[PDB]
Amino acid sequence: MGHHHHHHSHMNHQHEARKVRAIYDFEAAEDNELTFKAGEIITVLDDSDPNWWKGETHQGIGLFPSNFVTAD
Repeated sequence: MGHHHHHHSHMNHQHEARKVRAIYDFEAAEDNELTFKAGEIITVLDDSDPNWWKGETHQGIGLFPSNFVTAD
């Protein structure tokens, strides 16, 4: 037995999507990476670790581990 399972428990918390502003520019090198320039407002939907953040831009949705950004 054993194939694939993905089931989250009902984690009733204040799931707040937070925003971060870019100070430096970088286009997505990988498909998992995020494409955006300097000054942009990236909505980070899930930051589990300060090493890998998942955010949203109108250029694409992905990760920006370089952390060349600020929080506002």
